[PDB]
Amino acid sequence: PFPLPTGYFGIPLGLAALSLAWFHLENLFPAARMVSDVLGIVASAVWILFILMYAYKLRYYFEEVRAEYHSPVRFSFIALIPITTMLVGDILYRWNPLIAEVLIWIGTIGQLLFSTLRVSELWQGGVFEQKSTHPSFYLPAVAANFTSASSLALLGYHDLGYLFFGAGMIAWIIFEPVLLQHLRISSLEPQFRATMGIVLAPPFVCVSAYLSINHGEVDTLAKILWGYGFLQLFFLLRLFPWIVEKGLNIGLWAFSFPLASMANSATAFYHGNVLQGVSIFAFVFSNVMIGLLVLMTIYKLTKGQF
Amino acid sequence: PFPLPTGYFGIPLGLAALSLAWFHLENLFPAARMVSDVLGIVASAVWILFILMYAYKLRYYFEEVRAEYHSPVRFSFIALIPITTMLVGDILYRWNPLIAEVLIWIGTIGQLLFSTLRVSELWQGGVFEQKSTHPSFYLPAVAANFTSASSLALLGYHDLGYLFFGAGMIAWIIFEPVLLQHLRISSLEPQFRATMGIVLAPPFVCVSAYLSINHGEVDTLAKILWGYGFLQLFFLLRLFPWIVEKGLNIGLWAFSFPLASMANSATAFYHGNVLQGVSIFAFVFSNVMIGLLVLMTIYKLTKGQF
Amino acid sequence: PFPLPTGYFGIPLGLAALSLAWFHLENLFPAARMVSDVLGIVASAVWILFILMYAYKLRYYFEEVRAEYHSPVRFSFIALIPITTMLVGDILYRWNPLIAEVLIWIGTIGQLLFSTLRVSELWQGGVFEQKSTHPSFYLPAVAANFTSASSLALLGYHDLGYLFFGAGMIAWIIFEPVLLQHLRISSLEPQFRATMGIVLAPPFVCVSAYLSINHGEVDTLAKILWGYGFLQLFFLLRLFPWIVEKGLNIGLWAFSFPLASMANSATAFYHGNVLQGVSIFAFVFSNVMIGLLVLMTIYKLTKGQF
Ligand SMILES: CCCCCCCCO[C@@H]1O[C@H](CO)[C@@H](O)[C@H](O)[C@H]1O
Ligand SMILES: CCCCCCCCO[C@@H]1O[C@H](CO)[C@@H](O)[C@H](O)[C@H]1O
Ligand SMILES: CCCCCCCCO[C@@H]1O[C@H](CO)[C@@H](O)[C@H](O)[C@H]1O
Ligand SMILES: CCCCCCCCO[C@@H]1O[C@H](CO)[C@@H](O)[C@H](O)[C@H]1O
Ligand SMILES: CCCCCCCCO[C@@H]1O[C@H](CO)[C@@H](O)[C@H](O)[C@H]1O
Ligand SMILES: CCCCCCCCO[C@@H]1O[C@H](CO)[C@@H](O)[C@H](O)[C@H]1O
Ligand SMILES: CCCCCCCCO[C@@H]1O[C@H](CO)[C@@H](O)[C@H](O)[C@H]1O
Ligand SMILES: CCCCCCCCO[C@@H]1O[C@H](CO)[C@@H](O)[C@H](O)[C@H]1O
Ligand SMILES: CCCCCCCCO[C@@H]1O[C@H](CO)[C@@H](O)[C@H](O)[C@H]1O
Ligand SMILES: CCCCCCCCO[C@@H]1O[C@H](CO)[C@@H](O)[C@H](O)[C@H]1O
Ligand SMILES: CCCCCCCCO[C@@H]1O[C@H](CO)[C@@H](O)[C@H](O)[C@H]1O
Ligand SMILES: CCCCCCCCO[C@@H]1O[C@H](CO)[C@@H](O)[C@H](O)[C@H]1O
Ligand SMILES: CCCCCCCCO[C@@H]1O[C@H](CO)[C@@H](O)[C@H](O)[C@H]1O
Ligand SMILES: CCCCCCCCO[C@@H]1O[C@H](CO)[C@@H](O)[C@H](O)[C@H]1O
Ligand SMILES: CCCCCCCCO[C@@H]1O[C@H](CO)[C@@H](O)[C@H](O)[C@H]1O
Repeated sequence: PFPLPTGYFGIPLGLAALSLAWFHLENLFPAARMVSDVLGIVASAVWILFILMYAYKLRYYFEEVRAEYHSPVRFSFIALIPITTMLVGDILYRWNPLIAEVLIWIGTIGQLLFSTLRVSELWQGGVFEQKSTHPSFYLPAVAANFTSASSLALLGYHDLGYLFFGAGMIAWIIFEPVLLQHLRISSLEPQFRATMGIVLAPPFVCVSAYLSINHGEVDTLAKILWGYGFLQLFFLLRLFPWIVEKGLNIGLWAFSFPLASMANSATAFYHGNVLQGVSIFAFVFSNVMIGLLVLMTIYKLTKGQF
Repeated sequence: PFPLPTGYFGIPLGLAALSLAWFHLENLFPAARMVSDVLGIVASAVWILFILMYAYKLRYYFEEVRAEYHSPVRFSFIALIPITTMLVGDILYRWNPLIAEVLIWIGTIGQLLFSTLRVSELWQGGVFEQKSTHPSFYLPAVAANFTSASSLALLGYHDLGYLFFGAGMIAWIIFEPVLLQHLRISSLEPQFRATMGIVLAPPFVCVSAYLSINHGEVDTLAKILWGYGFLQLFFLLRLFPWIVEKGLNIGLWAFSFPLASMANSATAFYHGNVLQGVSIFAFVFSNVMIGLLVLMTIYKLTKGQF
Repeated sequence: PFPLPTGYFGIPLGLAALSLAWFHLENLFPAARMVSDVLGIVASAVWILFILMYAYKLRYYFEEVRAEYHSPVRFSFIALIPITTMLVGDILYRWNPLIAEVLIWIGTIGQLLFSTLRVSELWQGGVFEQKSTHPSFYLPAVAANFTSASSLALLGYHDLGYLFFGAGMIAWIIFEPVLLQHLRISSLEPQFRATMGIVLAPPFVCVSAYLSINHGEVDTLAKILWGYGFLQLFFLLRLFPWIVEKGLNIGLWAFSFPLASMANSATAFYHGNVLQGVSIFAFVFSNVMIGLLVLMTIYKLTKGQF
């Protein structure tokens, strides 16, 4: 027996997001559907396993869950559970819209209840500290709302989706200023640096969700978001040797969700005949990086360190 | 004799905003006009009284006014005076556009002069402290600009209104990051917690002003603003027992202005056939809460504690 | 021999921006073209000189360049070099599009490489301090991106321009919150106060770049930006006696770039028949202020203090 570290949900999250990116190429490149289906089935399978393992954690290691929940830093990773649940729902929609819709509502109600209970509680003061100002806060505050937005749009609830989209977008712009100031002043310790990948998530998950809700119209907002997204990509690329100062490790899966979301947005830019060359590069880049994550991960489930 | 506490202007402010919300239902529900007129007359009457009392304060308790003005925290409540003056102008416009226009210009010039003199002065440093980072700052910095925007639009000056709208919207997004970080780190003392209601003001006053300037077109921006607004509403609802830890008190009128503004925006969403169910719920919720404020207040003007 | 202080590039920057503002009036007021050409030639000439002087600095005072580069505050002024280079390119486009395009690409690649190397490096922590939070950070982070956006648009690359525009706009909104909080708490020392002029740059350079990329369409975003821009103008006007507490000095050229950008945006508002009266006032105001800078500067190159 062992208690599953909640951050592991980042793995099926990244693979699910990548399935959806490929799904959106099927009409341009039919073989894309098989690639999407394979990734989607693997993501769903891993999600099922991790859900069962987390159920075990709740039953037999509840005090560990309680402690992560009340931590002003570690609580954020719990949002990965409803986020991944929604993305699995989006995947499954291609086969069974009824089950997909159940998962989407469970994830949406769950994430909203989670943030209403815990994110607001921080405003009581005295628990969260300056050192609690971590990229992971984006998970409950931003990513979860964007995921609800795009999943609700998939179900045909575009205007409700806009509400969640707005919550996520404004929450992002309201937190990032203090996060980047904190990173400038305080050197984030090596053990947390892989979570710098989450800094890439807001702009690309934002544009991906936006394009899902607005019928794929590549407009001025979408281009603005891509621009800041690439800026952050370049910054993180420059920072990569510092990020992995103490070695390559499994936390690097933090980059899969934002990169897959970048790839997803690239399919819409391509369909809209906007920056097609950039779109191709972005889509290929994301896939290569996530492929490397998969390979490094196999070259290790092997050694039994996963 | 006594010096009127400047925050009391929040009362006619909330009632005035609520009059305007009902005014905007008259063509859907004719009886709404009588409700609007009654609220508008009560708001105007209370405003007249409070203005006369504040004139008395300026003449006979000037050092108290001077001290509040120079305080890096308490100065903000003075903005309630021109804000309420503008809203009374919007109300009176239905009966006498000439007087309404005088009040709107007096409030607009007044708030702009006030913020130009005092908000900028803070940037000289050394007076404002980290502990000065309070929700009340939204009054001169954000709410006053949105109110000018919507009042100018009422008078037919839409493009000038957009200038004030932009000032308020960007000022909001520029202050909120540091406010929420401060609330996370430092527990706001009980005596100030009722002013957490002002945190609800920016998104709903923003969307209300926006819809006033853009002819009621419920577009993507409006939906985005509503979404963040509801997020903040849910957060504040969860936080309510903490907000009133030391008891229910008259400061809770801080919630009336934002809730009335939410109600106003809901009339436009309803007219635009966007999220009609949400609109109805929001409009009813605001009215019930403000009704409770009125009742608690009567159950007390009685006991002589007002 | 002497090492040129990098901030001096603000002079040709301001004059170049002003040339472009006048250029945009030529079809309304033909004599505007001669005024534009004169300013453009002077700006270009000064830029050539300063470039040659900075080449000398790199060859013979390299350790001074190294120290400014690694400083978490002084590095920002180096961005003036590619920024001015792009604006000279925009000027020269009227005479030789081939040379103009070379300068625009050199400035764009240069600024992007500069920010990718240095702005991201700050996120490693421990070098940048709270006291490093200065208006000058806007140069590499915001102004350089907007300048690329507008210069790329000039060359016909509107969608690539939108990427740079988005990078600059979001970078602005993400830094300003912490800058204004820092100015409120810590009094900026007199020797740095002239750089308060850079606080005026983001909103006006943003709207100028925006109108360059969107074919001059004066829309809701443009009006919103102008509104916040004027708010900041009024604030800085009120603050001016404090800014020059220790005397008038050459650092006041920090105001030329934002004021010239305001003037440029005013030509587009005027062409669009939006707020024509405001546009005229803004254009005249900027020119008078920059004229005063020129006069104060002559009344001094004289005394040999430049
Ligand atoms: C993902 C789920 C983790 C949920 C753990 C939540 C713990 C809820 O919080 C619990 O609330 C109680 C008040 O009812 C207290 O008595 C407990 O001390 C407290 O830990
Ligand atoms: C993603 C799924 C969300 C699960 C969140 C469960 C949060 C439990 O929340 C708790 O519940 C108590 C009531 O017992 C609260 O009053 C406390 O604030 C809290 O500790
Ligand atoms: C913090 C991020 C800033 C968001 C910038 C929003 C820019 C919205 O841009 C708008 O988009 C429309 C669609 O192409 C345009 O037609 C409008 O002309 C323009 O005002
Ligand atoms: C992120 C979006 C990725 C889209 C992948 C498209 C790859 C196809 O690539 C392209 O195909 C075109 C016609 O199909 C060709 O004419 C182009 O030359 C070629 O670049
Ligand atoms: C801060 C935002 C930076 C975004 C930079 C995008 C870089 C350009 O991207 C590239 O652009 C070329 C245009 O010169 C294309 O020909 C290529 O096909 C494309 O790969
Ligand atoms: C709502 C109105 C309150 C206005 C009080 C403003 C006080 C103005 O400030 C006053 O300015 C003077 C400089 O002229 C000083 O001599 C006084 O010390 C100072 O208090
Ligand atoms: C809402 C109405 C606005 C009233 C604001 C009055 C502000 C008075 O402002 C004062 O005036 C002095 C001149 O005597 C200033 O120079 C000072 O900065 C200030 O203390
Ligand atoms: C900080 C808040 C962010 C503001 C987000 C602005 C989104 C503007 O959104 C825009 O709105 C228009 C009207 O429906 C659209 O048609 C455009 O297609 C889109 O770019
Ligand atoms: C905030 C906006 C509040 C608007 C209140 C509308 C209340 C009317 O309620 C409605 O009236 C319709 C026709 O009038 C009915 O057909 C609907 O069933 C009913 O829900
Ligand atoms: C973070 C933003 C959260 C906004 C959540 C809005 C909740 C839904 O709002 C409700 O939506 C239902 C749709 O299922 C409707 O049928 C109801 O009529 C409406 O009351
Ligand atoms: C505008 C140009 C200024 C460039 C100065 C950049 C200095 C680059 O940084 C240098 O990098 C080296 C690592 O290669 C180190 O050995 C030096 O110590 C370091 O100063
Ligand atoms: C505007 C023109 C940009 C010039 C920026 C040059 C930055 C040099 O950058 C340096 O280069 C090293 C490699 O030697 C880096 O690895 C270091 O991070 C850095 O010190
Ligand atoms: C941080 C700055 C906030 C940006 C606000 C963006 C407002 C975009 O505003 C939009 O602009 C379009 C063009 O006029 C409109 O038609 C749309 O109706 C509206 O949603
Ligand atoms: C920033 C934009 C400045 C534009 C300068 C325009 C100055 C012209 O000024 C104007 O010219 C019009 C016709 O040309 C006249 O009819 C107007 O009365 C007059 O105000
Ligand atoms: C916070 C944003 C403040 C912007 C205020 C702009 C002030 C008005 O600007 C002026 O507006 C008049 C309208 O009364 C015009 O008649 C004038 O021609 C114009 O100069």
